[PDB]
Amino acid sequence: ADTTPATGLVVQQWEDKFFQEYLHDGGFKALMGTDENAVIQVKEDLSKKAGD
Amino acid sequence: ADTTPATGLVVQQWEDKFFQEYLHDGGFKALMGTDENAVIQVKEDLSKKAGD
Repeated sequence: ADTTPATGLVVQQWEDKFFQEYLHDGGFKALMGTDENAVIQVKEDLSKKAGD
Repeated sequence: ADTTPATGLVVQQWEDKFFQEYLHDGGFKALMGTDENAVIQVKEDLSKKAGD
């Protein structure tokens, strides 16, 4: 006859890498700016001063 | 009154070249890759480890 490995001795391998879901970022980052006519206004004044 | 070669003395020639049947591969080889954005993902971990 022919020698075969036991059913419980069949090795399964696992990968250390993983996939990530695809997420749409909206594209708003292109509209952010500190200029007066920016579609989205960025006010970073509270990063140096105090207040909520 | 006309000289003709014998029936067994008529030479036939053979060619060592042969035609090959045309087959369409489907273009799947170009889409194969190992990067994240590859349409077909190639895994080669089992080539070095043990497992089915």
